Amino acid sequence: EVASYCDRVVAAVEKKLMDSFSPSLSQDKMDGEFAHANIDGISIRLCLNKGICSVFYLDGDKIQSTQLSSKEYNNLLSSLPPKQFNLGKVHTITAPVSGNFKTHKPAPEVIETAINCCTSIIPNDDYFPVKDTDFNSVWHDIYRDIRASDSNSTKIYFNNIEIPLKLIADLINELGINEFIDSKKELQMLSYNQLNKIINSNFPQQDLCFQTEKLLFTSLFQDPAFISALTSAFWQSLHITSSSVEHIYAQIMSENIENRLNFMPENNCGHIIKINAVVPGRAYEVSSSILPSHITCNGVGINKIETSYLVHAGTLPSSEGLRNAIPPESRQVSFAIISPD
Repeated sequence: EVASYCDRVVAAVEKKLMDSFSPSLSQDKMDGEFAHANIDGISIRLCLNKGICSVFYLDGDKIQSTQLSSKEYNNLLSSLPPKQFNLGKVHTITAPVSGNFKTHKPAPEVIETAINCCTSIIPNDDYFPVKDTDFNSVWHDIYRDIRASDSNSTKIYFNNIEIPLKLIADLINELGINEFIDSKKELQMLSYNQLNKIINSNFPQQDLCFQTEKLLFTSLFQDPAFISALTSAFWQSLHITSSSVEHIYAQIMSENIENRLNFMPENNCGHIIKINAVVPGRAYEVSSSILPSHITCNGVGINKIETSYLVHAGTLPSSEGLRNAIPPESRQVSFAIISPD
């Protein structure tokens, strides 16, 4: 009753509805189930079976419906939430805008659909052991990325609260990450004094809402686990975790070259990091989507590569603690292509 075909809305084009949809994990799943949504006794299952996508309304509660979709399935994929699903191939999502082989950069409605679209998981199997070199670049990586940050190409969230860019810049400075810093060094933490001072100059205001945000941030920025989680999302090769992935990545980088060459002969694009605390001090689930520029054939699009992991409660901020706490074996990687029109 609640959403009888209110989903048939989505499958043929306010969407707070979509985020009920989660990656269907458990073994109670249906066959080919890749997502599910629990809503008003209703439970919607999304299935895939050899390239074809079934929906299971299947629930007034003893009631079951089911259709099969064609390129209404393409519509479905775009209305999906920014989560890592078990689709088959790496999928391609078209932003609303005709392509342009002139422009230096990605259409901003391409940048938008890249941020808000879902990614398909790339099943690792051949997990890489941990090299002694893992995460060495990390400090430097954050330093560079943040300095060239664009407040709308790169955004950082904690439990869905947006931490201001220019506040995390002030953070890393106070922690010691400059050009002059040793890739190896474990990071001295900060004092209540030290960081209380920076959350105040980045919320110069004294609104009542900020006042609570500031309590969290004040006490988050003192957790080692947390600055570990935060800095790691920036390591340049975070997503290179298996041959299976390396295969997809390479296929893509190549397809990017061959396109730039057949369409526009003669970059940077940043990070969307989402960090949530969770039940093991306290442990953090992190997600670091990166948005490299990727030439599609309708013009200049982007390749979203999202990689997520668990920074466990202990974890201390060094290239050492990081590479051990976040072994390749434990990162999960998914791709999307976002192309203009």
